[PDB]
Amino acid sequence: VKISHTADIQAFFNQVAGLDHAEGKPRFKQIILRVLQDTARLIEDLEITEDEFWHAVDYLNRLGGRNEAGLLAAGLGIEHFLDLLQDAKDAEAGLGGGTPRTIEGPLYVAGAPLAQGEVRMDDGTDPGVVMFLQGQVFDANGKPLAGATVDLWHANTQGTYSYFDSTQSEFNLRRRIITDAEGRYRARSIVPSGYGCDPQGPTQECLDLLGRHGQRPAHVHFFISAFGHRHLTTQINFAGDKYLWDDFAYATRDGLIGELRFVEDAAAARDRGVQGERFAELSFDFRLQGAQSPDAEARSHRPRALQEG
Amino acid sequence: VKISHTADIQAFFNQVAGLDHAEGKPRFKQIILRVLQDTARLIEDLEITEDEFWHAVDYLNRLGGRNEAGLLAAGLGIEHFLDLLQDAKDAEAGLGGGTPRTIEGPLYVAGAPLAQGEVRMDDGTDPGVVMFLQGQVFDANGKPLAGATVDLWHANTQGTYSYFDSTQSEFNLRRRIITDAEGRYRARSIVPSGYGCDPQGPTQECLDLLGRHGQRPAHVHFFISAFGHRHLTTQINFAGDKYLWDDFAYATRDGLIGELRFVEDAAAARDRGVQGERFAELSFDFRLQGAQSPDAEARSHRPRALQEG
Ligand SMILES: [Fe+3]
Ligand SMILES: [Fe+3]
Repeated sequence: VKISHTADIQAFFNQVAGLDHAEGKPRFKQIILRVLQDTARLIEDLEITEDEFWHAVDYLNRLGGRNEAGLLAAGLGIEHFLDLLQDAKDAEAGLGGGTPRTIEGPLYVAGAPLAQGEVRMDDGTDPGVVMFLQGQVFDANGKPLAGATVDLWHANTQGTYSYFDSTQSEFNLRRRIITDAEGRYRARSIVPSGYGCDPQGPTQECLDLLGRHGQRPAHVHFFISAFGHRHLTTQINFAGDKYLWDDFAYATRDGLIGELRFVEDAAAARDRGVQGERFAELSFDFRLQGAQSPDAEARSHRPRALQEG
Repeated sequence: VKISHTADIQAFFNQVAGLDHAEGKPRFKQIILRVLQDTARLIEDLEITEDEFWHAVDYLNRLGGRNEAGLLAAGLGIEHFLDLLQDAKDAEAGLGGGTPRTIEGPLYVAGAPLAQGEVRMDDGTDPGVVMFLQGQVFDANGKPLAGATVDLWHANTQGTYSYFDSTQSEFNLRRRIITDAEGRYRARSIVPSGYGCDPQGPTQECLDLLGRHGQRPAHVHFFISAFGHRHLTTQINFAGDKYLWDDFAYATRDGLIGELRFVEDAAAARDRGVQGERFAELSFDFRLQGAQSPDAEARSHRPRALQEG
């Protein structure tokens, strides 16, 4: 039984959307008219039962109250899909950039501590592997851009991010590094762990029904931007991780894999500001695009922890 | 730019849905494959911006955390739409019932105090108008059904429901009345007020953008069921309410309007177990349908406050 195609019902969705008056935005009205016609068709095409419909509405309350809506768009590949479409859109406008882009994720936090060229990122709490992170920011041509900001955040060895994990100290593993004259950034930190969604959370309960896992490879998030250049959201995925190419949020891309190198020496005392038995080294450069508007460097208006806007 | 129609993207949604393995439910897989193809098309057909997309994901967190998902399906006419489809479905199976059905609403609470034939519903707290509620439960033929349960709940004079409003006492304005030999129920209570959504809540902020109001007429909710009869969810809407036929959840239907009668007498001392100056009287009967399965009386599995199932 299909009633959604009758004028009787199109007239009803019409008034729900608000086309019954002159207040509100003629934009949502068009979007809600659409969201309603489509929602109705699924229900009629897949014959969703009342029980299915109401468990969805309720799941939706729980997804909301654990605050995992961004985590689910990510797990359903919706976030990756947007970058694909952003890419196809750039192909048309002929904006063949430098470093590829990849999903942002739901765990960013504004205003992290700021530093010139060098910074240590960890609070010296963990039994991790020190990781030395370094590279340059490049221009459209292949040149050093002094003064670009590389905004980075990553999980700790337990695989969690500060701020959401209260056990962690303020902005742990979170910093804004300013590139120096040679356009480089240096970061002393720790190898982050891959992580999974909360096993008893809304996102995973959905993935379970999909028969899917909710794991991600060890990675490091970046927000890179420079006066007169196009803002870039990307990640460095660590080489060798079991999930490198099986990420539940499908963010891993070619050219986005970091090659990690291990240096072993019980006594790394002299030679590099280290001390012993082992540490990681990783170098990765970002190449930006010429901006063609202030819009270019500006981050989405996506809401984020602490941007208080 | 449309990429959603390419095999490259259909293959991607395919693996997201979980068709990449043998675990999970082949049902969600089909539903999520669909929810993803459609979501993608809106984005491509209405050219939703990244900012729009991410404010929606965030709105979705707030809708979840105030727990108004049911209140929004109601405001967008989604709940009414289901009863319409349930109706069209009954027309085919030739189930031309008694009293029409109408949306349940998001504020039911299980296990309310139980009573034989008569009960008082209020805790004697308000400066309301006493309301006398009475009627019978009828069979498919027009006869009294002794022993049917009429499960009712309604707002108080401030226009709120107990349980969600902590200021109210336990199960205030909430009861399960058992019909007597003559198949009737009697209820001494108070005239409820119409109510609006929370003005600074997720639902209303949406309706605002639709230019719409979030008000409902004064009403009384009913769950009516009897051994061997089809369970009915309905409302009685009070006559004369400004919003009788302008309900933001579109529940008002013909044959669902209660005709309220006012009796005035400073001294209603003797004659009816009253006392003075004014009270309301309302009589309404429910006519049920022959059940043709236990499914018939069983309430949806819709999750509800306290059913602890
Ligand atoms: Fe992450
Ligand atoms: Fe109500």
